[PDB]
This record gives sequence, structure tokens and C-alpha cells, in this order.
Amino acid sequence: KASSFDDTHKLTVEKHGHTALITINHPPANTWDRDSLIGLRQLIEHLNRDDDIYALVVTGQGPKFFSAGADLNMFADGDKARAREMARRFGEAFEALRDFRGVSIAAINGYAMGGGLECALACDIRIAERQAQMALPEAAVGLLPCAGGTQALPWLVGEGWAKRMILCNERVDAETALRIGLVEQVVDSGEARGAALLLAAKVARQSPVAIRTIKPLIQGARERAPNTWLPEERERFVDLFDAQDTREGVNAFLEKRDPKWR
Amino acid sequence: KASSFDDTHKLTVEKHGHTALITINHPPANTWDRDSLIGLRQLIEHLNRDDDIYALVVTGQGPKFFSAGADLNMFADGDKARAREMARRFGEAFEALRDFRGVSIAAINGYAMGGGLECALACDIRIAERQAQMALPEAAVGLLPCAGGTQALPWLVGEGWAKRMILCNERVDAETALRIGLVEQVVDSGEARGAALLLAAKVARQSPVAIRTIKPLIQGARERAPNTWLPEERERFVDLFDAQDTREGVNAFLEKRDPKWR
Amino acid sequence: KASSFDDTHKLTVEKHGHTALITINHPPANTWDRDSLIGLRQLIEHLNRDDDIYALVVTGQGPKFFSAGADLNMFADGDKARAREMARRFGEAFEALRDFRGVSIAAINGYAMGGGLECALACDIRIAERQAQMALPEAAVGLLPCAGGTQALPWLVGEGWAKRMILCNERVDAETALRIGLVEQVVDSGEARGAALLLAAKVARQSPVAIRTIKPLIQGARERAPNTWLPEERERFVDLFDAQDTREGVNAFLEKRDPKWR
Amino acid sequence: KASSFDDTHKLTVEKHGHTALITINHPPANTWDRDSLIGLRQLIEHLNRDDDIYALVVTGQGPKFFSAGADLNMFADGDKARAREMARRFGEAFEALRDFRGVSIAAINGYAMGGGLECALACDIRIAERQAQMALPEAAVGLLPCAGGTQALPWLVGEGWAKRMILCNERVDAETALRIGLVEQVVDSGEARGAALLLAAKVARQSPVAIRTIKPLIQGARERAPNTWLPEERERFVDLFDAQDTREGVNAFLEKRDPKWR
Amino acid sequence: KASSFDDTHKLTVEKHGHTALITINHPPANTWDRDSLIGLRQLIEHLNRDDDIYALVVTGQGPKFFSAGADLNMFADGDKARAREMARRFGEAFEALRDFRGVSIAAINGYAMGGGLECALACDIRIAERQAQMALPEAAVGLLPCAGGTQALPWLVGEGWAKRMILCNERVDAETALRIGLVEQVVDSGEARGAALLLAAKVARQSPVAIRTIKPLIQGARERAPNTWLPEERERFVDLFDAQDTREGVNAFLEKRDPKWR
Amino acid sequence: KASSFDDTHKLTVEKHGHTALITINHPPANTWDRDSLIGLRQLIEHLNRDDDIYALVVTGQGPKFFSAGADLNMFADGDKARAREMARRFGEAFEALRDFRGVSIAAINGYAMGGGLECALACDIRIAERQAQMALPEAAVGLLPCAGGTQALPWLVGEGWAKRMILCNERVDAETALRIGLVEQVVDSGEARGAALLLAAKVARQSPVAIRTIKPLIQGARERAPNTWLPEERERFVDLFDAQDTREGVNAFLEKRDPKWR
Repeated sequence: KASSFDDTHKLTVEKHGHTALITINHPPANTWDRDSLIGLRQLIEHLNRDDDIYALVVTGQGPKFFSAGADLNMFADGDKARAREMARRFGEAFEALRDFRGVSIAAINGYAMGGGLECALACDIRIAERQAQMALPEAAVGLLPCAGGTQALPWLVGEGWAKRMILCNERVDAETALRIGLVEQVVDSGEARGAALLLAAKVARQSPVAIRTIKPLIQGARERAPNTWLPEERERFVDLFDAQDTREGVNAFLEKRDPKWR
Repeated sequence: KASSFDDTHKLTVEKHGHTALITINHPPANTWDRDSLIGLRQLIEHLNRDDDIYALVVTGQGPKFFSAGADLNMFADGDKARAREMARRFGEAFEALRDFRGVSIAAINGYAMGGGLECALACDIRIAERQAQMALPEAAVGLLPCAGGTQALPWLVGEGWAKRMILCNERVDAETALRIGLVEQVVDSGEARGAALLLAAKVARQSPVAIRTIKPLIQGARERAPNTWLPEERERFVDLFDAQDTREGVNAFLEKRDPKWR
Repeated sequence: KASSFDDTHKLTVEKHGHTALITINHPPANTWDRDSLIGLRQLIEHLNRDDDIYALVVTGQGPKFFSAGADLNMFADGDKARAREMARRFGEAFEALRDFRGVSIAAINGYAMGGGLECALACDIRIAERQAQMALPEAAVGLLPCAGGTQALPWLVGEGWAKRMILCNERVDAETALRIGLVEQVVDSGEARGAALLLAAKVARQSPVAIRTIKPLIQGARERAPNTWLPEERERFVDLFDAQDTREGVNAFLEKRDPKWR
Repeated sequence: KASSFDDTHKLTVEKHGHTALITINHPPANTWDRDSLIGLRQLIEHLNRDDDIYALVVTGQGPKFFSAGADLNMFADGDKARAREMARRFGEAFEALRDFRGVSIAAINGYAMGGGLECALACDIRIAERQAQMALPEAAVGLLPCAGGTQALPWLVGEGWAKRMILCNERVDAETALRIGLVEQVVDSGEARGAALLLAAKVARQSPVAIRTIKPLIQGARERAPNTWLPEERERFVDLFDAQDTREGVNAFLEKRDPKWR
Repeated sequence: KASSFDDTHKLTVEKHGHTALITINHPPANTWDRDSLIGLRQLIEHLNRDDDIYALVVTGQGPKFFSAGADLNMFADGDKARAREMARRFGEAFEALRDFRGVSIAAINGYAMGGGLECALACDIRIAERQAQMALPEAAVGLLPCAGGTQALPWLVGEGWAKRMILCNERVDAETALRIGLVEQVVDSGEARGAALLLAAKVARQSPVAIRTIKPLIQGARERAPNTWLPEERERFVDLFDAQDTREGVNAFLEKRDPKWR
Repeated sequence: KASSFDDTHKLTVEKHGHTALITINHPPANTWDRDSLIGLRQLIEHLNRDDDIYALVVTGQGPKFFSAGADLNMFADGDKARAREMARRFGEAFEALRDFRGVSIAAINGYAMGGGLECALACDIRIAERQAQMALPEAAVGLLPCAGGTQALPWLVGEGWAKRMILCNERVDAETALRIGLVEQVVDSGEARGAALLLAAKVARQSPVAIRTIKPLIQGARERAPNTWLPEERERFVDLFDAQDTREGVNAFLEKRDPKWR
């Protein structure tokens, strides 16, 4: 995946099966920068066009930190324009990732804070090593999360838990995050990458055309009320049926055999 | 309850006190069929009209399946017209149950998957035995949940967990479900029905007229933003107050005695 | 603050640092009254105007109850005109606290149900003693929660749990509440007030200008879908950057010193 | 319809063909009364139950007043309970009128002001005699339109014109209202009833089942954004097709003969 | 445009300058067909890709019919599947037209009824010859408009006028449509095509990049409340500003010369 | 008002009765500038505090220009920072005018283009001189309207007419504007101010408390769908009833005499 295009060397992409592995490679904290943000949005676009990929996994280079958030240089003083433009880039990149047609899993191999946590929130599922600590510390410096942190964090864990981290600037351990629902699963140190890939391989096992259409329905509630999507849900359901791939899944279950699709 | 109209033998309703008990009776997996869906909507309409019933309980016949989901014959390939119509049936049927004036409790005594889970999601409160496992496997066959699963599950348990079950096709034990908020309470095997009837009997102890009005307000957020409903809440409260029944519930508390209403 | 106006002696406010302490002092159950509701709304308005206060704490006088809910004298039969007016007073008072620019922490040192629970829900963060029990018992007497309870409780804990407390009239201990996400933290008896003050101290360490702007974004989901707020989230961020205060927060981290603002 | 039920003599119902004619009979100004409000809501429900009536027409007794608006008796000082209760009936009454399944035609034969204009707004279509003048004068007396005027008037004619009438208390002649979209058609004096009845006969020519389903869709925008209803529009369309009546209408045009349905 | 593409022979594409001319050519009433609808969607997508096109015009072949809507063979009885599929096609095609990045001008040279009217509505601007009559007659055959007509018509003309056309099956002349706002301009017979091309040329005089971004904003209200879109309007404005194309327009007004962009 | 407040020389405020007259005083074109934008927002705020003001009128100094739109220097190339900040002031300033509790009347005394038209749209009612021409030309310059013009214009005149002005860069005379609903009234040259003030004298005749509360209801549809506001409309009605001023207006009509309030 993404074998032919101008992509920052800071982001390295390795394709495993139908899963594309994206690693932030910025030393020493894997801090986000304008070059990586541009690459990510572009990468997501390229990966979406590719039909051979059904899942994506994001992890931080190095053991210590998945992502330290935004690099200090981006917010260097004396330029108002810079802050504006860069808020744009986080939103575009993270929303693109949030909009990846395939399943996205974030393997938190180190502590995720600020932009780093916002990136993980973009991914559909989060898997974290026990030692990682996740928090939004922007409030301490007088900046809000501008990557969608304000919306995303309450959504998963509720407003009260979201408020303590951003408002009170309190970091949470993996055990806490799993308890509040921030992270779906907890893993032993260093196992986040393998578990994510292992899970991403399971995603390859579901119909590609189906996964791509179902994911918007799940995330529809963000745009609009859930009851409104109900007519569309049946309609999308009818569209699937009008596919070669659809008939294969039902037949396979009927005959007790593994489904095979294109 | 539902003593005489043409009701499918597949669905049997027995009346205990003020609670109507509905059980799927389809062998061997209790899988849903077109006839059951029609009856369920009709049963809900008839139940709403009856004023002697304050609570509803649905369980799966036998100790192995609350519900197996949709029957394969119903989705047998590959006629597109049928598919459109069965999804329509699910939506109306599940929505009708979701909109029941009285409280709806689903007692999970068996495997509840696909359509069955969606049905359980339709119920206000879910009680599950420790052994039961719930998941949405429609993505594996290339079919989406058309019963409101795409909305209902993320609402109850959050997006991250919901995607994992549907997108990753990952079943959940009773313990995970209670932890993620999917199920309100966990019970020993075979005790779901007894627990369901027991919880339903307490609901009959609250004002009938109140219960029907209060349920819409709670489910208001799905149609629209919560804050929009605040004016309506006060207006519905006063509508409750201009009733003979409301004066009785308050009086009982003052005199420290059980309230008595029609 | 709030020592120079007419404020009911039932509500006592103590100013500690940048935290304002609000105590309900109505014996014996700390039940809400018209005099308290008016003071609360006025109090919140004065507190917002004050620039020395960054956090708010509310606690119930006495060990046994944080708040009893609404006073019985407040809902005596059979007058409807008042009932309409009292319900209005709750909404006005509760929304004012909910929209307090600073962080609001509710310390639950006693049983908090009905109106009292509704009050805690308005607060940003809730800390509860192990013994405290919280429920909405209005349905049993035929009254719906009029303080925004129908919206606030499902939002934090989800519909299934929320329906149980109101519809089924079931009380929850601190432990269940922490599990369901109703309370962010559980504390040893008598320590909630001290812990809340301590947590309130953490809020002082974050930039005031940031906290006030940031708080609306997190609560944006209630008024509208979260995705709608994303362009605003970037816009408000640029506004924060256009200040003398914001540059101090970022610069302090680079040189790893505590931020100093006014 | 309304042949054998307890209805106020102030309101008279005449059944012509498939249209039921309802006339306000309050002397001398045809002002609304509690008896009128109750009868209206009760009547509308009854009309909705009757399948023989596909259209509705509303007219004001006497040549001079279509609807005097609210009676002073209702808002007579100084009881507060009276006002809250009475606003409730207008909302219930008009909304029921607004929600009539068959078409509602408002024939303006006389002065329509205050509640009367609000009533006409509830009607789907308005036909007015050239002489009649309509405005909302409640602001002059310190009362807002509580019948939905604040929403309804702006929707039809725009914010600028609506504010002018309500905020500036400016009455409009038939010609001006037609120019602004307040009234779809203008008729010579005394021809409103005939034109409204005659327009109502045309509606019977359209499929009753189609008509009842289509009207909510048109009115969907008031509850939610237009685009949101698009999936459901297709769904209800297919629902029409699975009906004996649809096949006849579709068939009738092809033969070039008038459709015949029940 | 679109010469090296497979489009139904019925749809004719002519390129004048930056304006692409599409003519429906289905005899004898220019009624829509499945072959036509897919091409239309496809044609729009190809047009969106081409940067050489800034405007779009659609007119009906021959003087007599702009567009007759859906053919009966398309809706021929008795299969339900046929109708579900065609309803999807109208929505997809018309929504694609509505989403054309460039301005779409509808030139009404003939009868526009049913789908044809819906097609016109999908266009941004409508220019009609005095003789053309536009109505929705689907209700007379018992079928609602499935092309988004139920939403599109009340949006342009208001509910009251919209209801009469759909509910009462009333056709409107060019003058009446102009008065009600259905058509922006009325033209002499046979001048609709020339006028549309001439109008389309004027759009070329505004910045292409600006036009594509601005057009969604105007249509934002359909998705959401207008007030929600304002922060985004400011954001997109800044995005436009960060481009060479924007600097040219400002320069042109300053020196009083015509703006020149790619 | 603005008796003792810090305002730029460029806005002139004269108090006539209960109407505050605000005139843009920028030569030669009355073009908007950063200094005026701030004054506008502050002036609106101050006008809001004064209880002696019930109406607002905005006009441009000189006969020829109500407003030239935005000043060229503020949007001068090429700093991205300047443009972002300038867009921000337009929104704050215009929304403030939009949010004035008292009625706002725009007297179009001269050419109103770009910002000027957007400024006029913020006003509740627009009165224009026959010779005045209004258009949005920003698209010709490659800039979108950042003053909410994209939202405001289609709301008043509809999308179709809105698109031609902005997308086709076409200017409209008063007869055209009046016809399309852009302006409520057309006036003879030079009488706009007198007519505006005269119309502003009318609002003084209506209860001040009702006007301030009623105006948000009319404008509630912009934030959210209209049916949502109906419960609140009833609630606000009841709040007005709980006021001394409300009783006075109703009495005057009963006694057929002029209402008198403070």
C-alpha cells in the first residue's frame, strides 16, 4: 500500500495481507507535523482507492510513546496565521482517517497525549499497552484540542470523564481507559502491534463491500439523530443485496463453509 | 393479553399480573420469520391499546436461543424484491416494540445474535444469563443489520465497541456486555425469565399514565438534541399534573402509603 | 465570592482560592426550595462575572444527604400554577449552573435523588462517597423529573441504565454508579468535599481563558451533532492564540516551567 | 362526518361528498373558546378515523369574521393557571388540525386575526376573499402568538414580512398576502367557501392512501432537514406500490381513463 | 463535453466554452429512462472531474416537452422490485445533478411534469418559456414523487403552493411559477436554450474555485440549520484566500480590470 | 444611545424617541472597516443594555452609498492572517446586529454590495430607495461572502435567486428585490431614513418585553427546525403572562384604549 507516491519518510507504510500498517516515525516523541499531516490525508485517500486493503493499523515508532501530540515548532509564537492553518491540517487529516472506508485500529504502544490521543480517537478501535498513559493537556497551555478532541472524547466515554481529562488536565492509565470505554482492549507491553494486526486480519475476513458501507451507518449518529438513519439503513441493506459478493456470504453460512469474495 | 386475533403460534403471549410475556417459538434456533414479524407489530399495537398491561417481557423458547436472528429461507438468494421487504418488516416490527408505551424487558436465556440482538436492543432493558453470547454477524455474510442495529448498538455501548462486534464480528460474553453497558444486569442461567417477570412486576407499581409519557422523553435524544426537549419536559409534567392519577401518587407519599391507581 | 448581595442563608458560599464552595443548607434533607433556586441562578451569574473564580464546588450540608430533591412544600396539591412555576425555576437554575463558565464539581456526601440528582447531573464532574445512593423517584409518585433529568441521565449512563432508575424507580450505590459512568470517581466517606476542593485546585492550574471557551465545545453535542462543531473548534482555537495569555501557556512548556496567567 | 358525537354547537360539521365542512359559529366575532378548542381537537381525531373524508374546509360564520382570534374571556385577568392551560389547547388544537391526514383548506371569508390567523396557518392551503385583512396583534397587547404563529408565519412568508406583522403589528390585505405567499389564492368576496369546497372536490380525485402518506413528507422539513427525509421518501413510495390502490392509479393513466379507487 | 464516453444516445452533450450542454432526447415526450438516469449520474461525475466546465445547462428535446418524467414501461406493473430500483436511480441521478460543482441551469422549453419537474428542481436555476406548464401528477395515479420532489418543491415555493400541486394535482403556467418563485426567469418561446447558455456564460466570469466551494454553502441549509454553517463559511473563506486564484480577483477590482484565472 | 461610550468617528448614533439611529460615516463609499466592525458589536451590546431603546435603524452617510461593502485595505493581499481576522469580525459584528433584542430596520439609501448587503440582511426589515442597487460580487473577486451572506441570502429570497446574485454576480434593483422578497418595502428616493424611522416609531407602540422575547422565536428556525420550538413557544408565552406589562396590554384592548407600559 502507498508504494508509489510522494510520502514523508516520517510515516512508513508496510502492507500486511489486506492490512496496511502505518507508523509515525518522528523522533523522539513521534510528534505530529505539517509534513506528516499532509501525508496522512494523502495516504488515506490513496489507501481508500486501493481495493486490496480492508483494514489499517496505526502505531508509534519506538516503545515509549504512540504519539506526543503536536510538535512545538508548529505553534511557535509570533504567527497567528500558522495556528489557523495548522488547526485545519489536523482536522483534515484526522477526519480523513476517521472516514477511512476500511476498519481502522490504533495500537497505542506508548502514552498518547494531545494530538496523539486525538489521532487514536479517529481510529475505529483502540488497543493499548498497559504502560501507556493518555491525556489531553492542551488546556494547561491555554489551547483547546483542535483535532476534534472536544467532540470525540465525550462521545466514547461520556462528558464527565471527558471533562476531567481535558478540563482538569488529568492523565489516565490503560486500566482506567478500558474501564471508561476509551480503549476497547488492554494488552501486555509490546503486544499492541501484533494484536492490532491480528485483529486487522480478522477484518479481512468480512466482506469488503459490506464493511465499507456499514461503517458510515454506525457513524451516522454523529451527523444526525439515530432514528433518522433507520430508513436509510433498510435502503443500504437493499443495495448490498444487489451485489455478487452479498450472495456469497449467505450461501457460505448455509453450507457451513468459509465465505470467499473478490 | 392478545386473547383473540389471528396470532402466529410461533409467538405465544401469557398474561401475569400487569405484564405480558412474549416468547419466540421457532425451532430450533427461534430464527425470525416474516410471519413472526407481522405478528410482533400487530401484537405491539394490540398491547398498547390494552390498559391492563404495564410491562412487557420477551424471551426465547428453550434455554439455548433468545433468538437466532433472521431465518435464512427469508433471505434465500437471490431475489432482490424479497430482501427489500424483509428489512422493511424488521424496521416496523422492531420500531413498534421500541415504541411500546409500557416498559419492555428482554430476558436473554439463549444465544441472541444478528436479528435477535437487534430485537433485544429494541427492549428498554436487557437481562442476560451468564452463558449467553451476543454479536452481530451480518458483516461476515456481507449483509448489514437492517433492524436498527447500526444505530442501536453504538448508542448503548459506544462506537468503538459497536464497531468491534459488527465490523470485527466479535461476540461478547455476558460479563463483557454488562461491562460495556450493553446489558443492565447479569443473572444465573435459567433465571432471566424469573428476573424479567420480577422486574416487570415492580414497574406496574408506578403510575400507568406516567410511564407511557415518561418513556418518550428519555428516547427523545435519538430524534433530536437533548436540550431541545427541555421545554417539552416541563409541559408534559404539568399535563401529568392535571390528572386525577397524578394527585394519588403524590398523596400516597405524604401519608406514607402505597399509591393506588386504576 | 458572592458576599455583597441578597443570598439566602440556606445556601452558603465560601471562597477558597480560585474555587467557590456552594453548600445546600436546608434541614434536614437539604431539599431544594424556591428561595434556593432563585439564589442558585443569581449566584451562578455573579460567579460568572467574577474573574477570580475558576472552579465551582457544590455539597450538601450534613453527612447523610447531599440533597433530598425538591421540597414537599414546593409540590403540595392541588395547585397547578405553582407546579408550572417551580418546574420553570429548576430548569433556569440548573441550566445556569450547567452553563457556568468555570468547572463545576459536585461532591456527593449523602443520598442524592430527584432534584438533588438532577443538580449533580448539571455539574461538570461528580465525586461521591461510597454510601451515597442516587435515584429518580418522581415516577413512583407520577411526576417526571423536571430538572432536565430525562435528558441528563441517559446522556451520562445511556438509556438502558437511565430508564431503570426513573422507570423502574431503582436506586444505585456509588459503586454501580462508577461502573455505569454516573460518577467519575468514588471516595471514602466524608472525603468527597476535600477531594472535590483538591480537584478544583487542579482547574486553577489551567488557563482561565481556555477553560471558559473550551467548556462550550464539549457540551456542543447536546445542542447539535458533534461533527457540526469541528469548524468552530478550529475557529475558537485561533481566538485563543490571539491573546497574551495563550502565548504564556505554550512557552512555559518549552522551558518546562509552570504557566503563569492573570 | 361528526354526525353522532358530543360536539359543541358552536362548531357545525357538514359532509359534502368526501369533504367534511367545519364552520366556526361564535357570535359575533367567531372567537375561539375552550369548548371550540376541545371540539376541534376531538373532531380532528374523529375525521382522521373516518376514511370517507379526504379533504377538510374551515370557514368563519357570518360575512365579516373568519376568526376573531382568542376570546377576552379566556385571557381575562388575572389567573396565571388559566393562561398556561389555554395556550396548551391552542397547541393541541392547531397541531391536530395541522396533522389532519386529509387536506385542510382555510377559506378566509372575514377578518382573521390573532388565533384566527394562526388557525388558518394550521390549514394546508388558504383561500381568501379580497376584502379580508389578517394580522397578529397579540404583541400590541403584550401577548405572543402561542398557537405556533411565531414559527408558522415565518415559514410561509419569510422573516422580514412575518416580523413586520407580529413585531410591527401591521395588518395585510388579501392582495399583499398573496404577493408574499401568505395566501395561495385570492377570491372575490363570498366566493371563498365555494372555491374552497370546489378545490376540495379535486382532492378526492387523488388516491386517499397516497394523499395521507405524502402530506407528512412535505411537512417533514419543519421537524428536520429536507435531505434527511430523502431515504424515507423512497421507502414510503415503495409502501404505496404494495397496495391495491396504487396499481389502479398507475393503470388508470395508461388507459387514459379516470382512476377508480376505494 | 464527455465525447469519449459511453452515454445513452438519448443524452446529447455539446460543449460551448466552459459550459456543457446536455439534452434529453427520448421520444416522444422526453420521458426519463433507466439508460438515461445512469448516464446522467455518470455524466455529472465526468463533468465534475473536468476543470474546463464551469456551467451546466439541461433542456428538453423539441419545443413541446422539457421532460415528461418517468416512463410507464419503467413503472409498468406489477413487479415491486422494478419500482424500488427505479426510485433509487432517480434519487442518485438527481442528487448527482444537485451536487454538480458548477452551476446547473434548467432551461424549460416544454412540458415539465413529474420526474421532469423534479429534474428541474435538482438544477440550481430555472429559466422557462411562457408556454411551459409544470406540475406533479403522480398523486393522481397514486404514486408520490420519488425524485426528492416532496422536499424540493416546498423548499422553493413554500408548503402552501407545493401542497396544491402535489395534493390537488394543479399545473402552473410560467407566470404563476415566476410569481411563486418556482422559476427565476420567464422567457419568450424558444429563447430558453439561448438564454440559459448566455446566463451560463456569465458564471464563467466568476472564479471557478470559488464557485465550487461556495455552492455547497448555499445548499447547506438542506443538510442542517443555517446557523450551524456560519463557522465553516469563515473557514472556507480563509481556504479560498490561501490560493493564487483568489489574489487575482482582488487585484482586478483594485485596478478596475477584468479578473483573469485559469 | 451611546451617550458616554468609546466609538469610532465613523458610526453616528442619534437617539430619536425609543429608536437609536446608527449611520455609517465612511468616505466616500461608506465601506466597512475593522474599526467600524468592533464599534458595531459593542454598540449593539450597549443598545441591548439600554431599556429606553425599542428599535434600530441603519443607513449609509451620503445619498449614494448605504454601504460599499468591505474596505479594500482590510482584505489587501497577501497576509493570510489579516483575512482570517477580518472574516471573524464580520461574523461577530453582523451576528450582534442580528441578535439585537429590539427591532432592526435597514434603510438602503445607496448602493448596497458585498458586506453592505450582508449587513442589511442582518437587519430585521429592509427598506430601500428605488435607485439603490444590491448585489454580492465577491465571487467575481474569488472570495465568498464571509458575513453569512451564503446563509442569509437564500433564506430570504430562496436558493435559486440567491445563486444567481452570488454565483452569476448579478445585481438587482429595488423592484426586483421587492419582488423576490429581498426587501419588505420600496420607497421613493431619499425617504428611506424617514420611512425607516417612521416604521421604527411603530415598534415603540408594542410592548418592549414582548418584542425582545418574541424575536428569537421567529429566528428559531435558523438554528433548528420549527416544530421543535412549539413547546417552548408555549413556555415563553406563559413567562410573559407572569409580568406586570402583559396584563396592561390585554386590558387596553378590552377598554378599547391605547396601551401604556414603562
